[PDB]
Amino acid sequence: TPDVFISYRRNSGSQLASLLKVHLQLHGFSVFIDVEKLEAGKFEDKLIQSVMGARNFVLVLSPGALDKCMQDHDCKDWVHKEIVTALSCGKNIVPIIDGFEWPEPQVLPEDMQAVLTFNGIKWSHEYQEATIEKIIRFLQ
Ligand SMILES: Nc1ncnc2c1ncn2[C@@H]1O[C@H](COP(=O)(O)OP(=O)(O)OC[C@H]2O[C@@H]([n+]3ccc4c(I)cccc4c3)[C@H](O)[C@@H]2O)[C@@H](O)[C@H]1O
Repeated sequence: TPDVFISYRRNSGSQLASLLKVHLQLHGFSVFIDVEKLEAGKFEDKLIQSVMGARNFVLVLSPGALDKCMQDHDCKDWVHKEIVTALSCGKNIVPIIDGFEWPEPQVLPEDMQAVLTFNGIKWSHEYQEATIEKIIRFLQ
């Protein structure tokens, strides 16, 4: 079962999410990203189970990636759902910052405000190898 779950906003972070997957697999990690490992069945159950199964939760914070979480108090947004699962389960959450603006916590639903308290890694286009090396040091 995967060591690492990658959560991302499809319309803005898909390329970086894919790049992270490639690098982490090259360094020996088993990685869940939906387009490679989400298979048949009711995707709500399968996605939550896949977050639960992975020790590490890598969150791709592209610009505006949490915008659709705002006021989503019924937890219908999928990045919101994945984050709440990771927080509840006490996962090793590793945010990756790629143009993300740090919001005031009160714009987010209470059940995910804690995601902002985890130390995030800045994605450097100029120093990608060093960024990847730092991500690997953060993983368990
Ligand atoms: N039965 C169906 N089969 C195939 N495609 C269906 C569908 N029903 C609806 N769509 C299509 O999917 C789109 C909504 O997905 P997107 O808007 O792009 O997602 P987001 O960027 O918000 O979230 C991305 C984050 O949530 C996770 N994720 C993974 C899989 C998901 C699936 I599968 C459906 C919906 C959300 C998902 C979210 C993923 O692991 C990542 O971390 C709609 O427009 C439909 O065209």
